[PDB]
Amino acid sequence: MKVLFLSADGFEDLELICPLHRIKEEGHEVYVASFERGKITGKHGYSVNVDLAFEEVGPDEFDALVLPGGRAPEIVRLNEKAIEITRKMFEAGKPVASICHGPQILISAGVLKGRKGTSTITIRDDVVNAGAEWVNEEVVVDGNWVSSRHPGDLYAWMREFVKLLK
Amino acid sequence: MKVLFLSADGFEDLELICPLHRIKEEGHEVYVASFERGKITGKHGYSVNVDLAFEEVGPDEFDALVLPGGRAPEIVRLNEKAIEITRKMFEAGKPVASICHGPQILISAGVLKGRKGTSTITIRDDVVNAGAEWVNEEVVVDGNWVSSRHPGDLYAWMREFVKLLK
Repeated sequence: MKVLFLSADGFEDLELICPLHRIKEEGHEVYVASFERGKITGKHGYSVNVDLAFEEVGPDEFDALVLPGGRAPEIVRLNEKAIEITRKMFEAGKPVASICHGPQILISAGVLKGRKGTSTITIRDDVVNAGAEWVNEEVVVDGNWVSSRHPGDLYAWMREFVKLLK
Repeated sequence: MKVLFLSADGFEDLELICPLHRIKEEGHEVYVASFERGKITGKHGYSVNVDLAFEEVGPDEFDALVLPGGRAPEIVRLNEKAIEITRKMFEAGKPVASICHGPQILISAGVLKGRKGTSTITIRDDVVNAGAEWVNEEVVVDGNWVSSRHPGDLYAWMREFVKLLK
């Protein structure tokens, strides 16, 4: 499968890099999109190459979407193209994984009404206001949406997400 | 299986943390041992709990061994108990995974004569002097010893290693 990550500077380093490797291990292709090509740098100083700018991405091209946390979602969520990619993939029933602040992008895409999931507890109220049910669990699987809270949950997040990939 | 990590302050964060989650994902128990119980902190500022002090560890109680890199192996290799644990597990043919500077622990255990593997290139000459054949590959499998070089190799390192925990 072709697996798309949306991110920017200030990502939570582990939430992007450990899944990047986990999904490569399976033999899938992984792409990182952001505002421009180049590299981006996490909260903790790791850097990651960016394959694509948002504007080059066609939603039909990719099979699955990963939304890592950190401070990156706060600025990604303002980008109209990033939102659209997310809306289109989410509503088409493609596997979407989120962790930590990642659901801020889902909130802005307007796709959470009637859905169930989790996030970092510091944005629980925002998730609920977007129309979702929020629960405090290490991983939640609501159809195509696999959600976790924080870096301690990584093993469970990836366990359930990798099942959806074919 | 019970899988044992030996580390200390100044570990390369990804090299300890991404495998810890990968291996939990599979349903194995994972234990981190260091000089004392508490927390250790990596080069990039992530913290991990230490479950056991070296002195609590019985070699025979664990099924497999992971040796992450960073600056931790330079101090771990001085601990007689860590070296004893390493030697016994490695000589019993239990799966041992090293990356980066990890093999400094193997050097000091005295187990590398006639073996074959890789490391960070900056300690190639020390691995060779310890009696091993050094090669430059993303992952090398020499019997029970699975070795890689740096964080770019992680996906390949874990792919081959998790095979041995079957």
